[PDB]
Amino acid sequence: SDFDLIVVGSGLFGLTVAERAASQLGKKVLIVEKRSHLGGNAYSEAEPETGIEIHKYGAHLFHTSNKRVWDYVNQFTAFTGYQHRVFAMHNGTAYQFPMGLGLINQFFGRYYTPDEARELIKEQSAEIDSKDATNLEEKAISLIGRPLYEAFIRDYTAKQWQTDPKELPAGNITRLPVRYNFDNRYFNDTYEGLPVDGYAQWLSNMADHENIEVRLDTDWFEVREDLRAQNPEAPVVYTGPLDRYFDYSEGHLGWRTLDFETEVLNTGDFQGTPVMNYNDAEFPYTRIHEFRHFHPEREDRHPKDKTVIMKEYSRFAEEGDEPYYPINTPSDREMLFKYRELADAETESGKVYFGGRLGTYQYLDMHMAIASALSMFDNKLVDALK
Amino acid sequence: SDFDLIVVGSGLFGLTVAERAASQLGKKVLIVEKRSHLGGNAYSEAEPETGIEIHKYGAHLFHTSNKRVWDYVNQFTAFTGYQHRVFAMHNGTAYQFPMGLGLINQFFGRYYTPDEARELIKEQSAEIDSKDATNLEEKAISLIGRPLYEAFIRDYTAKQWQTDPKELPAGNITRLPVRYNFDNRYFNDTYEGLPVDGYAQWLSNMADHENIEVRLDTDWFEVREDLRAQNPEAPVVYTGPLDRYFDYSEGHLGWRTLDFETEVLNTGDFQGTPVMNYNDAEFPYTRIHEFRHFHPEREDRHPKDKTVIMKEYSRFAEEGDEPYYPINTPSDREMLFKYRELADAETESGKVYFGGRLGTYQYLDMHMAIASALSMFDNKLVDALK
Ligand SMILES: Cc1cc2c(cc1C)N(C[C@H](O)[C@H](O)[C@H](O)COP(=O)(O)OP(=O)(O)OC[C@H]1O[C@@H](n3cnc4c(N)ncnc43)[C@H](O)[C@@H]1O)c1[nH]c(=O)[nH]c(=O)c1N2
Ligand SMILES: Cc1cc2c(cc1C)N(C[C@H](O)[C@H](O)[C@H](O)COP(=O)(O)OP(=O)(O)OC[C@H]1O[C@@H](n3cnc4c(N)ncnc43)[C@H](O)[C@@H]1O)c1[nH]c(=O)[nH]c(=O)c1N2
Ligand SMILES: O=C(O)C[C@@H]1Sc2nnc(-c3cccs3)n2N=C1c1ccc(Cl)cc1
Ligand SMILES: O=C(O)C[C@@H]1Sc2nnc(-c3cccs3)n2N=C1c1ccc(Cl)cc1
Repeated sequence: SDFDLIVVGSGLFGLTVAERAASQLGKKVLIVEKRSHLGGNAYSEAEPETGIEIHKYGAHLFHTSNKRVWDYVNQFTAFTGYQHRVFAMHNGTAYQFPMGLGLINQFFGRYYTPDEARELIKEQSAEIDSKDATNLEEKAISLIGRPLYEAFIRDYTAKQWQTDPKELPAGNITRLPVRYNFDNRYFNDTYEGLPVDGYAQWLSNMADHENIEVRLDTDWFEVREDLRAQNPEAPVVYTGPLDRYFDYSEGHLGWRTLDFETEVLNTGDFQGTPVMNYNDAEFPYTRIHEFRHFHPEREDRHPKDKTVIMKEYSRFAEEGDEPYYPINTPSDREMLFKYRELADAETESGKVYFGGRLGTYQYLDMHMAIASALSMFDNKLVDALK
Repeated sequence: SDFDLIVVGSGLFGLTVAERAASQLGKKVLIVEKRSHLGGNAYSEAEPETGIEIHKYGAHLFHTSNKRVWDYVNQFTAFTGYQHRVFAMHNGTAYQFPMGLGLINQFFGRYYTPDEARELIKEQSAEIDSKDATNLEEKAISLIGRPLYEAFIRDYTAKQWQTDPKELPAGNITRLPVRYNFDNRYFNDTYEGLPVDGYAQWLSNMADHENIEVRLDTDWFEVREDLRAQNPEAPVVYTGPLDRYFDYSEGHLGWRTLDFETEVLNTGDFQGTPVMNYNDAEFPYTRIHEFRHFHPEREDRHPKDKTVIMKEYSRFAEEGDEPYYPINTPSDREMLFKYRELADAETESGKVYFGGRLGTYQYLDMHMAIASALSMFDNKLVDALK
C-alpha cells in the first residue's frame, strides 16, 4: 500500500491538510490535482512580456487576524508589508473607498466631522425603516440612504450578481457599515501582506515535503477506483465540486464565474493603484487590476514603460467555466442541504472528508481555508490516521 | 576624575552620544538637562483626563532608511506598524495629501490617469519657466501651477514662516513633487512606526545604564565651572544653543517655535485622522493633532466619548522659547559662520563638541540626529577620548 492519505485538490485547503499529515504525523500523502499547477486559484505566474506577476484566477490578497495561521503560513513564505487599498470609480471620479469620511466629503461636496457624518447617514437612511424593507434595495437604502445606495451599491450589485437588487431579498444585507473616520485600509486584520517571492513559490513550498507526492493534471474521478483499491485503508480529503462528487443527483449548484481580459499596455502606469472598482453600469467590467502595483518593492525589476492590466467580468458559470462564487438561490440552498446530508453519510461510511471552497459550496478566503483545514486536521484527521 | 565625558542635553543626539559611550566603550558619563525630563521635544506623557499619549512639544513620527539606526533604535524600544498619513483642509474639504491623483481628482473635479495628470500639471506650470522666477512663489508656480500653489502652498507657507513667499528667494525650492499615482503614504522611508509603550519609556531605556548618571533640572552654565574643575580632561558634548554658548556675542540666531493649545473634548473622534493641516489663511493654526489616532491599537484603553487635540501655531522664537526650526536669513547665516569658528576654536582648546539641532543651528529628524550623533561618536569622540 502506497499512501496513508489521499488529498483531492491542490488549493490552500488541500495543501494545508496534506502538509500537516506529512510533517506532523509522518504519514504519506498523495495530492491529486486536476490542473497543470498547484495552489488552485491562488496560483500566480509571470506575464511573459513584462515579467510582472499576475493572477489568471483572480487577484489574491493575504490577510488574517489569526496568529496560528499567520505563523503557520510564514513557515513557507515571507510577506511584504503591502497594505491593500481600493478606490471606487463613479461618474468619472475615483472615490476613496470603503465608505468613510473621505468618500463622504468627495460625494456630498464638503467635509463632515465623524459626528456630523453619523448624523448625515442617519438623516439619509431614515427614508426607510429596516423593519419595513421588503427587498435588498430597500434594506440597503434603509441603512445608508438612497444617494449612496444609488451611487455605489445598486449598479455594482447588478453587475456582480446579474440581478436587480429590487428583486433580491432584504435579508441578504444585515449591515452596510460606514467608517466614521478617514481609515481606508481595506482589511482590518492584524497581519497582511503579499508573498515576497510570489504565490506559486509559496504554494510549491507547502507541497515540497518528502512524504508528499503531487500528481498534477489528474482528475480524481478518472483514477479513484484504482487508488481506492490500492490504498483501501487511506482516508480521502476531497476539495472538489460537491455536487459533481455525487454525480449531480440533486441537481447543479449555481456559481458565478469571472472573465479576465488581460492587456499589456505601453505605459508604465495605467491607474496608479492596484485595484480600481467600477461602480457604474456604463462600464461592463467590475474592476481593473494593475499588477505591478501589488509589488511596489519590485519597481527596479519592472518595465519602465509597460504595465499589465486585467479587466474583470462577472457571469453565471456555465458548462466549462471555472466556478468561483456560490450564488445561493433558495434552490441552491435546498440543494446544498441534500448534498450536505449525502456528504455526512459518505464521511462516516467511507472516510471521505469534504473541505475547501468547492467541497462545501462556500467562498473561503485563503486564511479561512487554511484555518478550516487546520481544524479538520485536528478534530478528524489525527484520529482517522492514527 | 569621576566622569570621562559630560553630555549637555537629554534629547536624542545626547542620549545617543552618552549611551554609545557607556555601553560600548565603558566610560562613565554625566548628562545635564535644563528640563525636568529626558528626550527634549520627543518626550511624551499621558493626558490626565483621558490618559491618551500626547507630545506636549509637537507630534513625533519615527521613520528612517538607515538600518543601523533602525537596529540601534530597536535596542531600546519596539514600534507599531503605524504609517503616517496627512489630510489637507482647504475651503472646507479635506484633501488627500501629498499632491497626487487623489488631490488632483478632488481639486480639478474628475479623475485623471497618471499620464493625464502629468499633462495637466505640465500645462498649468507652463505659465512660468523654472530659471525665470524671481522668488519662491514664482518657483513654486513654475513647478505645479498657480491654482495648486495658491490653494495648498501659499498661505500655509506664509503661516509657518511669517513671510511673503514672493519675497523668499527662488533658490529655496528646487523640487516640488507631485505623485502621479494614489500612494498617500506620507513618508517613503523603509522603516516606520511609533514606540509601542510611548516615547517617554523609550527615552528612559536609552539613558538607563550603569555608566550613565543624569541630572535633570540642571543648567550647564550654572554648574559647568565646578564640573569642569573636578572632571577636567573629560570632553563635553554640547547640544544646547550654539549662540547662547558664546553669550549671543555675534547676535541671536533666528528660530521658529510652535505653540500648542490643548483641548480635551466630549467626543470620541474629533476629525477621524491623526493630523489635519489647515492650508487656508482664516485659520491661525497650521495643523490639528488628534492623538488617539497615533495609537489605534489602544482604542480599548482609550475613552470612547473623550479625545484630546492640539492646535499648532507658528511664531518667532524668543529667548526661552523652545527653538524648533532654523530660519536661515542672510543675517542668520553670517552670524552662523562666526559662531562656527568660535565653536571650532572652543572644541580644539576646551574639548567641547558642538552637536544636535541647537548646537549646529540645523533641523534634525529624530533619525538624522541619531545618525549624526553616531558619526560624531565614531569620527570625533572614541578617537579622542581613548
Ligand atoms: C477569483 C478569486 C479571487 C480570490 C479568491 C478566490 C477566487 C476564486 N480567494 C480564495 C482563495 O482562492 C482560496 O485559496 C480558496 O478559496 C481556498 O479554498 P480551496 O483550498 O478549496 O481552493 P481551491 O478552490 O483553489 O482548490 C480547488 C482545487 O481542487 C482542484 N480540483 C477540483 N476538482 C478536482 C478533481 N476532480 N480532481 C483533482 N483536482 C480537482 C481544483 O483544480 C483546484 O485546484 C481569495 N482568498 C483571499 O484570502 N484573498 C483574496 O484576495 C482572494 N481572492
Ligand atoms: C516641535 C518639534 C517637532 C518635531 C521635532 C522637533 C520639534 C522641536 N523633531 C526633532 C526631534 O525632536 C529632535 O531632533 C530630537 O529629539 C533630537 O534632536 P536634538 O537632541 O539634537 O535636539 P534636542 O532639543 O532634542 O536636544 C537638546 C536638549 O537639551 C536641552 N538643553 C538645552 N539647553 C540646555 C542647557 N543649557 N543645559 C542643559 N540642557 C539643555 C534641551 O531641553 C534640549 O531639548 C522630529 N523628529 C522626527 O523624526 N519626527 C517628527 O515628527 C519631529 N517632530
Ligand atoms: O472580492 C472578492 O474576492 C470577493 C467579493 S467580497 C465577498 N465576501 N463574501 C463574499 C461572498 C459570500 C458568498 C458568496 S460570495 N464575497 N463576494 C465577492 C464577490 C462576489 C461575487 C462576485 Cl461576482 C464577485 C465578487
Ligand atoms: O514636520 C516637521 O517636523 C517639520 C516640517 S517639514 C521639514 N523638513 N525639513 C524642514 C526644515 C529645514 C530647515 C528648516 S525647517 N522642515 N520644516 C518643517 C516646518 C518648518 C517650519 C514650521 Cl513653523 C513648521 C514645520
